[PDB]
Amino acid sequence: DMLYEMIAQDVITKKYKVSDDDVDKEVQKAKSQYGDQFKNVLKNNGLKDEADFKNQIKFKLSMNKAIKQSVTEKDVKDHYKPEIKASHILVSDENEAKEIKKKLDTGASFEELAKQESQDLLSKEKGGDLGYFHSGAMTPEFETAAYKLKIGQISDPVQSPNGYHIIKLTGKKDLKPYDEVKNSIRKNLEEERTADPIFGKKLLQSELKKANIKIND
Amino acid sequence: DMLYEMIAQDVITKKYKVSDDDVDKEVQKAKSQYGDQFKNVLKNNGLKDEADFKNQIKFKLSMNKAIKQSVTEKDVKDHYKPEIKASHILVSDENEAKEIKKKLDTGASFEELAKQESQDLLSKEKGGDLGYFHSGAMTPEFETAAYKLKIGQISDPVQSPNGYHIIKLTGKKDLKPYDEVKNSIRKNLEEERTADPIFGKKLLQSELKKANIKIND
Repeated sequence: DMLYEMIAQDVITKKYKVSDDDVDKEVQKAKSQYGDQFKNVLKNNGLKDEADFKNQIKFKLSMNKAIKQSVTEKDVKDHYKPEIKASHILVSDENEAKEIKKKLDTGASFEELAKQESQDLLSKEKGGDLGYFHSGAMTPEFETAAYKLKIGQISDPVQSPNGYHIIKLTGKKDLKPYDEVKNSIRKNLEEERTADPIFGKKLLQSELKKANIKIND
Repeated sequence: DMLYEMIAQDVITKKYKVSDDDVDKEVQKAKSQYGDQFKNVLKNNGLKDEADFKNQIKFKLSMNKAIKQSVTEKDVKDHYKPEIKASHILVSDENEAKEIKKKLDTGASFEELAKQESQDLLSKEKGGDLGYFHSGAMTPEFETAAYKLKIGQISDPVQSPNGYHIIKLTGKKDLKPYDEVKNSIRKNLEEERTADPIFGKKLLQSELKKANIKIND
């Protein structure tokens, strides 16, 4: 509860050091941002006092540094892939995915079957079109299958945490040399991991485990 | 290592609160005690700087408060017993303890057998005499057996972490009413638990366990 926080924050703040100057600068950016409302927003955010806020900022900055250091050169190389465009149909039942594949193999419209049967509300009204996306945008299971396809090829059912996908590859962009794009791949992985609560929390559990400490969620 | 310390100290210092005024007073008592040598003794003690020392004093005072609160009214009542005097012979082999008992039952001298066979160097040259002691002075196994004896009675072999004891009760003091001596029993348990590293460390492991945290020694 309040103890887990202290400990979890102590492990991160001790390993990923940030200067009090950097912490105080982030604190001042919040004071000028709200002014005389600082106490209210601080109260409304459920913070004891300014000391609690500072400790929460120290944690955020240390966590940000930890997420930035979590990106290895191997991680950057593992995301060096061409941007691809694909369509998909998502269903929860594996037999339903096999029956969808059977219909597409006969010539049935991929777009119309996606509009009727896909469970993916973000793409079903576009006939299953996901548009162009980079490596790391979709689930690893989906990505692994999509990059194995040839343009126009339809996958067999692909299991992912979201259900079963029938995937059609529809586009592949030219890829610039690694040295030309590696800085941008690293920036993208840094941002995606920082904006992902699931990653930042799995990183905390692993960090406590590396320190030989077992706690409850 | 250095992380276990931080965490172990954070759990105790958070639960058993001590004022910064009390901590600073203990720090100043050390400064006037050594004067210009403070840095050297601090360096010789293996302390980073004065901040490290203060955190170690904060821990000591919080631990002292935790040990003082570990003494319950039940603990005081469990130590309300007359001071007793006993002699003993300590041997490591249970058959040797049975053979010693057989000899004493025939009339053999307890004092001479203790001088020859006892492994307890603190009492063997006194013929096994431990003098008068209060509840909590000896191991619970030894104490439990000693208080069951009648004056002059010899025990069968009593197993303790030290080996096997043959115990003879030789004295028992009058006991004042509980209300008259309970303050002194509490003071004695506070002091014995504070001067005992084994207790202070078993108290830390239990405190981490109450907080649902598993760490390695």
